[PDB]
Amino acid sequence: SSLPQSFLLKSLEQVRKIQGDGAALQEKLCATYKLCHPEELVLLGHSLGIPWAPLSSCPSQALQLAGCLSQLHSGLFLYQGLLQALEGISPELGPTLDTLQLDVADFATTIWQQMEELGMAPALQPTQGAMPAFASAFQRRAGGVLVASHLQSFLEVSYRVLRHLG
Repeated sequence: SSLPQSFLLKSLEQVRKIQGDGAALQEKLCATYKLCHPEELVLLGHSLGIPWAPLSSCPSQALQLAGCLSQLHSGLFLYQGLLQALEGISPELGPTLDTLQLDVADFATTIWQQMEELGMAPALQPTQGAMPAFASAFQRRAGGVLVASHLQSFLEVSYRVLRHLG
């Protein structure tokens, strides 16, 4: 209710596309490798050490709409980095990961353009970051399960946030 329809309608459709891409990934990981349960990969997740992206309530404000979207953008950035570090997982899964990355990037672009319009502090000079390490094919594959399930949760919440700011 606070953002232009061009942004609202596009941004929701972009989320749904990424959710569908992500579901495809999840389904292929389960069917190919029998990795079907993120909750069975707790000890692996502990070893990987990944800081999953937070979201948190924001008012439909003049002076913090941009800050609400900035959290979404910062989470998308974290997820894009995780998707990148997977390096396609396997030749079977590569094209599905490529599609998911492209769709994530398209969404992030839309978010960033809206943050500019709303009035955001400029980004600081960038720096290289660190990545998760997958010590094996199995860790890449199980890491893919974890990344995807947390990305799904971040998307479900993002969709709600966008409807709430709409």
